[PDB]
Amino acid sequence: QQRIGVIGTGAIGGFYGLMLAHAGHDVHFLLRSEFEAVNRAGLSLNSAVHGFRRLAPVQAYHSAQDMPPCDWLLVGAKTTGNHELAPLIRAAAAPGAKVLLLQNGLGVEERLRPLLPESLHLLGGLCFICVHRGEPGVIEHQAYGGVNLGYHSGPADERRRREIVEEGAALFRESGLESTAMPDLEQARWQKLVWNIPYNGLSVLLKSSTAPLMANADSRSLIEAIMEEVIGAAGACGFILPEGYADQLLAATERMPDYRPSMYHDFAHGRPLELAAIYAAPLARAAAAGYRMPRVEALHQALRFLEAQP
Amino acid sequence: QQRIGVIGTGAIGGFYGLMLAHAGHDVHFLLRSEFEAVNRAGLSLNSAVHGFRRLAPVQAYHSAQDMPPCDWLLVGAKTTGNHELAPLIRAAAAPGAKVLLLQNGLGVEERLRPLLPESLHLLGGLCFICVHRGEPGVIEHQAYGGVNLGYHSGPADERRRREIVEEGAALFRESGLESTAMPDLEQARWQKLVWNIPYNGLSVLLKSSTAPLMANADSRSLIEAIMEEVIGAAGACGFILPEGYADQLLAATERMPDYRPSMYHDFAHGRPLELAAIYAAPLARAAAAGYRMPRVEALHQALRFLEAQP
Ligand SMILES: NC(=O)C1=CN([C@@H]2O[C@H](COP(=O)(O)OP(=O)(O)OC[C@H]3O[C@@H](n4cnc5c(N)ncnc54)[C@H](OP(=O)(O)O)[C@@H]3O)[C@@H](O)[C@H]2O)C=CC1
Ligand SMILES: NC(=O)C1=CN([C@@H]2O[C@H](COP(=O)(O)OP(=O)(O)OC[C@H]3O[C@@H](n4cnc5c(N)ncnc54)[C@H](OP(=O)(O)O)[C@@H]3O)[C@@H](O)[C@H]2O)C=CC1
Repeated sequence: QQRIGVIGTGAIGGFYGLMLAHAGHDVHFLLRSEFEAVNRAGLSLNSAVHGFRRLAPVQAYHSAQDMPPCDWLLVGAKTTGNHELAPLIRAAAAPGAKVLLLQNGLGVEERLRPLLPESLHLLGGLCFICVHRGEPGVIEHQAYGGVNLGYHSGPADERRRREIVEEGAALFRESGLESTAMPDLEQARWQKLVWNIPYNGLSVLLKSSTAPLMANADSRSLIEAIMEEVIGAAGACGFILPEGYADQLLAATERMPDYRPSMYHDFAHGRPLELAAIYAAPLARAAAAGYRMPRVEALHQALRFLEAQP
Repeated sequence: QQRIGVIGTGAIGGFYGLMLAHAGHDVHFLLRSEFEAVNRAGLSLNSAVHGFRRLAPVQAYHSAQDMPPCDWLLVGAKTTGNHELAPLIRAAAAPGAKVLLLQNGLGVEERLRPLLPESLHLLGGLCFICVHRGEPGVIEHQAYGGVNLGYHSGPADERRRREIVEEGAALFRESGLESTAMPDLEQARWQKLVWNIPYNGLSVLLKSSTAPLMANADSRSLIEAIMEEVIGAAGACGFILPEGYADQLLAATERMPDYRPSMYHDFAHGRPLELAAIYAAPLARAAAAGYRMPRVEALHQALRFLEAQP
């Protein structure tokens, strides 16, 4: 039994902490705005995959300093707050703890590493899941749920790194989730950008969920074009992605239920968009490699304009 | 004294017909939805350039067949209706009349020519003007007003074509407007696309007038990038545009008052956008020349998506 801490208990943190808790793990949740309702009424899950689940009472905390030392810390905050998140991770971390970022974007682990003791293992958890927060304390899970883990940095040698990635994957596997050990976390993060770059921004820019974006031929063509820019940028930075990856990803999105990306909810609620990790970072990597992404560049500009307007 | 007919009496047709009428010309206005208010109360102009002007009574018509034969026909409809407009132009045209399209876009004259008798002179009038309709019968003119004329097709040889272009320019010059005879109408239309392609679409896509688009650094950079695509496409199709044209156009737009492009009003009022002439036509010309315009292509796709959404 690992002791798990969830740092940022939103849609992602709530889902994975609840799943792990349901599987017999000792899970401790750090909450912010919704601490009162969850501490009181608990956490509940509507899921088309796993059915209804409820955790009550919850081991809930409003301050990381109150949390006991945890062996695995699942970071479910958005990447926008990661700098301010580091002191909270450090406080809840047992010695040699594993820090696992359940976060989208590129360069996420690298930008956090200077704020974590080198004695902590820092891993990335790429989650392929359609989930959002409903009413407070209620998690709305529409599809998928798998987590692909990769190792960024920490005191482990290569052999130990693979063992630790497998330990994390086993945690999620024991809970009834799909989990995969990745050999190359950066490659995996580039792969995931092919979906998140078009769908997250375009859902805000065109105020639309996934199904209308796929059903209209102009947005569908635009999504495919953006995917090829991300695929081309990844290759230019030394990360070749599979043949016909765009067609595959587009097909999976057709099969997907009508879904509002996380960025859609952020703009709806006036929360800052994860532009830095999802757009700014791969655009910077692309320019360093001499590869231009005109549609992605323009999307990022449009989203920045939208965030500045009254 | 030329007899002038205005076919489509909106912001552009109202302005130029009124200006010409104020200068002593015999002007006859074809109106549609606003015929009742203008036939009754007349046409009035608030202008920061020319001050207030009013034409009352107006020679107003709801049917082109009622109009007398006109020597010059000023077409102020949007380009979306040009196919349906041709029988109206033919009816109001005196023998050998001059048809002058006060319309944005590319290939406008070419697409109309098959529907006009070869005995009519078909010219393009590129209007550089900030104008929109206010209340019915009221024209809101914020800045500029100049018209650059070019000859597309008709029974005139080169010498005669230049003479006729100069005759048109003189009409507007006599009315107190800036007017220029252009040697190459297609070149002039490509030039004008450099402004209309970014500003018309982006004002709809980002729901913004010109001043916020210029004041935000991300949209300003995006506008400049789009301009270079249009400039590059024009060159690829054999129409070299001047050095530093983008910087000049951007500077003029800074000097410009806060302006909502015509396309902004169209989307606000549920009217179809002039996508075919402003985006589809130059994109097709570019692809024929082997030159891709990724930002313009994506903007057109986004605007088409927006027009299809409920
Ligand atoms: N298929 C995919 O690609 C998916 C990936 N994601 C990604 O996962 C990450 C999180 O997404 P998501 O769960 O949907 O976002 P949410 O807003 O739903 O949850 C984020 C949680 O982190 C909390 N948080 C931030 N800072 C703190 C802090 N100091 N202390 C306590 N709590 C904090 C927030 O609290 P508070 O509510 O008070 O603000 C919030 O509850 C993102 O990077 C997202 O892109 C998300 C969904 C699907
Ligand atoms: N600086 C620039 O680039 C500028 C250029 N333009 C361009 O000029 C052209 C017209 O623009 P604008 O005046 O602003 O648009 P408006 O909508 O204001 O006016 C168009 C007029 O044409 C009328 N119309 C269309 N079909 C008919 C018909 N069968 N019979 C009678 N009337 C008809 C419309 O009548 P109804 O009202 O009933 O629909 C309308 O009054 C466009 O191509 C536009 O892009 C416009 C402004 C600035």
